[PDB]
Amino acid sequence: GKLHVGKMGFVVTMLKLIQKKLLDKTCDQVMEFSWSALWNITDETPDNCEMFLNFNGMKLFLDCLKEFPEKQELHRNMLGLLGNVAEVKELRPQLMTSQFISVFSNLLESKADGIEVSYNACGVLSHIMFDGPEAWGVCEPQREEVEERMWAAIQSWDINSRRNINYRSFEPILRLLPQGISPVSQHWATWALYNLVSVYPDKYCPLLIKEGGMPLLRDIIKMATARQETKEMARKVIEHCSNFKEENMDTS
Amino acid sequence: GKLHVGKMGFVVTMLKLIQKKLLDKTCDQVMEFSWSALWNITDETPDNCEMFLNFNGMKLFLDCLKEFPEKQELHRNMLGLLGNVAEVKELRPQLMTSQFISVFSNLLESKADGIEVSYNACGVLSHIMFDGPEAWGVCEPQREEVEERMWAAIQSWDINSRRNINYRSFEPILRLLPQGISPVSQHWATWALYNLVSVYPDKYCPLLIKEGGMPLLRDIIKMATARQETKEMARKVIEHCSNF
Repeated sequence: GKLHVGKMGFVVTMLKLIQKKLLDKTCDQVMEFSWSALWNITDETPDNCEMFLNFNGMKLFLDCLKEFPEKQELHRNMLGLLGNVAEVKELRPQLMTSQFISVFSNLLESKADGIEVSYNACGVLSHIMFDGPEAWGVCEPQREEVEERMWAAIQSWDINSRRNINYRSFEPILRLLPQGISPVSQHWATWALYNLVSVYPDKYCPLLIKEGGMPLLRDIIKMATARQETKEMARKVIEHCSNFKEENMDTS
Repeated sequence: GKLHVGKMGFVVTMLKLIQKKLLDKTCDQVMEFSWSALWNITDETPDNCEMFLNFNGMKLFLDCLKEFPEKQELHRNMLGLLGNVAEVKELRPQLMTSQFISVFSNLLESKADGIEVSYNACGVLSHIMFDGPEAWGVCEPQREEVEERMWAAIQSWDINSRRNINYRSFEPILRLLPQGISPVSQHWATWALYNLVSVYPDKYCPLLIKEGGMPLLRDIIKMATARQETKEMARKVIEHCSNF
């Protein structure tokens, strides 16, 4: 038995809690916790991304962003959630509106939670840019303007930054490496790998190696469309992982 | 990507919210909604029932009961959740302690939310009684004393009570009909069906008919261990149904 008809779903339940805290104009631990739960259960889980978008999660995100402009952990959690949505190629058309693109581009300059909001926003836009110039449609602002802002953001992040993010797999990022359609997307992805193997080598060097990252990084150095700063980062990641493989190998 | 390494589950995330509200000493809309969510997602989902028990659900239940003695909707939601746990035979041993049995038995006299708390407690005990007397172990109160309070609670409910509960299927209640181990469990189940077809026939008459309840109620009319008032109610259920 239960109180009412129907079966409640995890995503929609968290969104109902969000709705209530927004009405109360209170971004407390319940608010931030619910968005973190959404971020967590959309990790590698496209069906939960659909449920978020289909129960009007985008309006809840925009309204929360407007009402709580200085709640830094909230912004991180929301943009991490949207990073998971943006990984799903068939859901990206719903992100291609002037309203949404303008917000993601603005957040590239955010200083909230260190670099996490600018990074997560830059990831959302990296998957979008991956789709190519003709995917922009009638979106404003100019694709070039957003692309220039993405470069600026990435180069501004301390490569040794401590992080509030976890990856179980690098495959969504690795898919951004073997292409010349969007070098800025390739650059964000290489930076993301370089930061994580630099600061957390024991956590992420094995992941990157196991998932085939080494030949993908070598292919970056070979392609004529990759920028020199990207090639240089790629060489450093390769160097770090090869040392790590030697240091961690059981040669007995 | 995500903040932490682990994977968050629905049941455990609701219990975390409940634990925070207990610390805050606040039983507000979110506290009650979280328990309603648990009640909802444990409906015929024994995996979610086990997850509730494995992550300290029974302690959080007791803590909430003691901290918020007049929150009637909270008590209803908590006991409905426990009613779903009690439907899972493998899990019922965890409810067989003097601490829990005494709570369920005391709650038979609760007047919280009309009859819902007393009804949900009686349902918990009905599935427990169904397992028979050797499953009681040596818990106190005595099995027979709890039985008498169950009979008295069912008798005290108005048959035309409007209800704050919903059933998608009657199968766990129907399983209490064809047995002689616990006539009081059979009596609770028949009352449950009688109230619902009396008050909400358009919803529950077709459900009861579809799931084969009519032969089961005819079986009760002719069953040697069924008490006389159980057979009477069964006849009336068949009446409301064959008229529908």
